[PDB]
Amino acid sequence: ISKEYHIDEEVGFALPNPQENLPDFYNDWMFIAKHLPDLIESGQLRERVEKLNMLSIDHLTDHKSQRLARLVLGCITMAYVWGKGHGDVRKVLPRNIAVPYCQLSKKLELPPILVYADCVLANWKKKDPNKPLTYENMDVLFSFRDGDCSKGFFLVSLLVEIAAASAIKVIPTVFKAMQMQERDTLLKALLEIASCLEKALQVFHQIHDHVNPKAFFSVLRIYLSGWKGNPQLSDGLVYEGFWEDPKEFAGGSAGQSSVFQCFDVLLGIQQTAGGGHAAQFLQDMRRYMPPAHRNFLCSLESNPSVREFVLSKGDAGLREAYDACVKALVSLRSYHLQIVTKYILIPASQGTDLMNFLKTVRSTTEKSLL
Ligand SMILES: C[C@@H](C(=O)Nc1ccc(Cl)cc1)[C@H]1[C@@H]2C[C@@H](n3cnc4cc(F)c(F)cc43)C[C@@H]21
Repeated sequence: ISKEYHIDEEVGFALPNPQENLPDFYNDWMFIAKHLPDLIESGQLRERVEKLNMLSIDHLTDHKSQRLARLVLGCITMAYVWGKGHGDVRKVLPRNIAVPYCQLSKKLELPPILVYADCVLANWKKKDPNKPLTYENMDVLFSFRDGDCSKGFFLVSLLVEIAAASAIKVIPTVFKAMQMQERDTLLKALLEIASCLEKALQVFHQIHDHVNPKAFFSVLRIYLSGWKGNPQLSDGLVYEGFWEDPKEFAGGSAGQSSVFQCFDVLLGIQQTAGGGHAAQFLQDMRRYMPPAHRNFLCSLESNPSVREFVLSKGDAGLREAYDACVKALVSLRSYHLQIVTKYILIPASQGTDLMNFLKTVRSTTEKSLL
C-alpha cells in the first residue's frame, strides 16, 4: 500500500472526489471560469480579468480547495492570454490575477500555468454518487469554448488514469516480492500489472466516440498550448507584480501524466537516459506534476531495478511475465501514436514535434523486450 504520495487506490493519480466550489469569498474567480465559453466569445473575458481585485490565497485551507483554485485560475490564464485563439495574444498577465495564481502555484509546488494535473486530475465529478465511474455518469467541471470536445478529451484521459489505478496498487506488492525472494508472488503480480494495462488500452478506445479531429486541433489544442519556445510569446509571459522578466513555461501534454512515466520507470525502461529530446522532456515534465507524484516516481527509481531482477534469475517464466507488461506499453504507445495522426497530422494538413517525440518513447519500449 502506497504512503503519503496522494495516490488513490480507486482513481490513482487523479484527485479523489474533487471540490466543485470555493468559499463564497471567491465568487469573482468562480464566476469568470464557470461561464468561459461566453466571455471569450463576447470579448469581455479579458476585460473582466482586468477589472478584478487582488484577492488573498490564505482562505484556501484544505488541499482540494487549492487545486480547484489552481484549476479556475489556470483556465482564465489560458483564456486571457489566447483570447478567442486566433492571434491576439496578451503577453502580459494582470496583477490582480497574476500574483494570486503565482502564490498558489508556489504553494502546491506547481508552475503558474495550466497543467495535466489541473484539467484532468482535479476536473471532474460524478453525476450520481451511487452509480459507478463511467463516461455516461461523469462530467467535467470547466471548459473553454462551445463544442471543443473538452469534456471528451479530459474525461477519456481521466478514464484511463482510473484503469491504471488497479495497476499502481500492485507496485508495493512487486517491490516486497523482490525483497522477500518470493517468485510466484512476483510472477502473478507482474501478470496482474500487465493485465490491468491491457484493460487500460480498451479505455483508450473511447476517445473516438467523444472527440472530433478538427474540433480538437483548432479549438482545444490552441488553449492548451503554452509559452515555452512558442513563437507567439518569444520570451514567455510576464506575471505583472511577481516577476520583472518574462518567464517561459511549457504548456500541457501527455508527458505530465504520471502514469506515463510510472511504468516506464518500474519496468526498468531507461526512458530518461541519454541526452535525447524525449529523455529530457520526460525529466522536465516531472516539475509539472504534483509534489507527491514527483517523489513517488522518485521512490521507484530509488527502489531496486525490477528488470535486472528478472534478467538475473535466468527464469524464462519471469522473463515472459515481465515482457507482457512491456508489450502492454507498446500496445498503448502504438495506439497513442495512431490517435495523434487522425487528430493532429491530418487536421494540420487541412504538428510533428509531438510525433517524433512519441515515436522515440515507443521505440525505447520495444528495445526493452527480452
Ligand atoms: C487522451 C490522450 C491525451 O493526450 N490526453 C491529454 C493531453 C493533454 C492534456 Cl493537458 C490533458 C490530457 C492520452 C491519455 C492516456 C495516456 N497515457 C497514460 N499512460 C500511458 C502509457 C503509455 F504507454 C501510452 F502510450 C500512453 C499513456 C496520456 C494521454
